Parts: sequence; structure tokens; C-alpha cells
Amino acid sequence: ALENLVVLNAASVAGAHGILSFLVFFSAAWYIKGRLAPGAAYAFYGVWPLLLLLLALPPRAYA
Repeated sequence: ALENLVVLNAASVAGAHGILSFLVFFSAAWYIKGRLAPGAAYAFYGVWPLLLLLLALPPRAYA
């Protein structure tokens, strides 16, 4: 029944779940350099964005 804005607030306080949510903000942070050493960080995109719907909500989610 809990949504994102629910675990997001607690996630930040918790710590781990906090830096994990930044995954979206990190993607841009890395772009700062503009060299994202292609190869690994590139292929990761294969299932890296998937964590979006995974972390977004907590386990207690029917999602």
C-alpha cells in the first residue's frame, strides 16, 4: 500500500536505500565528465534502469 514518496523519505534517512535511489541522479552525475568509459557502464544499461521500479517502492508493495 506504500508508495515511492513513502520509502523515498525513509530511504534517505536509512542510508543505503537512500544512495540507491540516487541511481537516477547518479546517471547524470557521471555524465558530467562525458567519458563514461564505454564497455561496462554501457552494457549495464541492459538492466540498470530496472532498479527504477524495484527500489521505487518497498517490498511491501503489490507492484
